Amino acid sequence: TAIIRIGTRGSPLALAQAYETREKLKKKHPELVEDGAIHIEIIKTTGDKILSQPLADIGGKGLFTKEIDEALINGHIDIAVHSMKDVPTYLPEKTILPCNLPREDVRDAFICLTAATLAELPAGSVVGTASLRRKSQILHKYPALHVEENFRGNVQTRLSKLQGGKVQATLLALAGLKRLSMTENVASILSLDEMLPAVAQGAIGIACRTDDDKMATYLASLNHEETRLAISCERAFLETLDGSCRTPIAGYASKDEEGNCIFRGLVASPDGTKVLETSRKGPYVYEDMVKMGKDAGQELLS
Ligand SMILES: *Cc1[nH]c(/C=C2\NC(=O)C(CCC(=O)O)=C2CC(=O)O)c(CCC(=O)O)c1CC(=O)O
Repeated sequence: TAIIRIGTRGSPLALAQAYETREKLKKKHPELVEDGAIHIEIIKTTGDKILSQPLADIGGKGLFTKEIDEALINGHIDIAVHSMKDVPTYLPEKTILPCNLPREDVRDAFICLTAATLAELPAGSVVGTASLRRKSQILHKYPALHVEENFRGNVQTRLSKLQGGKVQATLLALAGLKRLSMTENVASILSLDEMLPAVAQGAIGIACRTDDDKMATYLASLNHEETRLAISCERAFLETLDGSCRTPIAGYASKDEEGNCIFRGLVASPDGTKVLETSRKGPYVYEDMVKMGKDAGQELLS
């Protein structure tokens, strides 16, 4: 019998995230060091199945989370580890998400065998990405490139497609390559001025049941409030815009050297021809940050 059953997707990256969580828990609570104390429960989700078409062409909520949320709500697992960018803006009834691990680098990596940067790609070169956020920002700056949207799969599947010449280049979160120790695949890193990240990129979230005080106490030892606050700001922005992984929206909150919250958000047309950016600054305090993301979102709306 385990003290903690951790639910996760079964890709190498999702297991990397679950093992980071295990390592951090063991350091604060040494009873979890024993093999037996922690059980990792690999759960298949619908997003693991529907891989043959672009993400913006797949309906429904919670493609990468629903089966894990159901395992948590019903007591099959005790905590659930997610990539925060894949968590719906509405949390499942009966669960809370009180913990984010320290955020990784939020920037996108450019992955290419022949060119160092987007600008070095020949006209007509094909960039694979199923993200409208990434497609819109690429085509805004590089209208002569072609984006292949039917570009899907786990990190290593996308790297395999690139090696097999299915596209000329792709983009991946630098966070995931770091967590997989596969950063030698990076050709260059895109700056925040070239590519604003998906809401909550680089953050791992951990959920538990609302009524589970034991788990909430373990998670309180892992939570990094500076990260959780930034993600709550970006998610307020996303929620206002009714955004998801299928919408061309980006947003990034962080704490500056004076201790304020600096937020930058954008919405773009999928063809890249129009982009609206907003930026806000304010205290690094939950209610102010959530209101800031909401206000920013309302101003991208009106
Ligand atoms: C929010 C968002 N999510 C995706 C795609 C994925 N989410 C995942 O959990 C995974 C699996 C990663 C793994 O190795 O475990 C994927 C990849 C998949 O095709 O299923 C995306 C699209 C990213 C893209 O195609 O560039 C987004 C949108 C975004 O803007 O990040």
